[PDB]
Amino acid sequence: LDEAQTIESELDKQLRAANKVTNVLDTELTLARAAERKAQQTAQQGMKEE
Amino acid sequence: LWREKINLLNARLAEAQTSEEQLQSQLDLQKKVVSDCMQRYLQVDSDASVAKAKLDEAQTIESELDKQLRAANKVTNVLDTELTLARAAERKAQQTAQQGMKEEERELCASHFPVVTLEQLPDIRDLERQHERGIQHEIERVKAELHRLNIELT
Repeated sequence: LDEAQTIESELDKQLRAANKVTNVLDTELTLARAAERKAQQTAQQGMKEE
Repeated sequence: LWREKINLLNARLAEAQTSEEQLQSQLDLQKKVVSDCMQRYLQVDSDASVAKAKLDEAQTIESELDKQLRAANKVTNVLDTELTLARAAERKAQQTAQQGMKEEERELCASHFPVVTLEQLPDIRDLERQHERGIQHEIERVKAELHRLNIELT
């Protein structure tokens, strides 16, 4: 039980550390989606192929 | 201006770190109640049943505290990135500003150089380029005028 609890704490630490990657990627994806929506709305103002 | 930014970001990051540390301490205390139940079990709705119920309760409660700690870590990482960027900008500006000035130099620079503020600090490079152009254009205009005066003199 003690060994299992120690391993549980170690895995919880590892998961806590990994949460940073998910947060950074989520923030980057949100910013990228906002910028892409801005670019799309600016691009769709009407234009001929020529 | 970047040192002022770093001053603000230090306090904000300290507050975020305090929040994260308090949440982590509460989570670890919740985990520690598991060991306290063992200590009571060794020391003595029996005691064992109460220890079992409390361990299950702690494990159930653990999820929300863990999610709150994840949010606190999100905030702390955002503020740490902000502080890192501010520190990088301040380091970039530091070596250039340390050159030192005479009064006749700084007061000369006070001739319609802009007084950039913290809100305008991100755009300071644009202002520096704009005034570079402003001085360069006038210098070359005066150079052309000097050439014209040379022609007049001859």
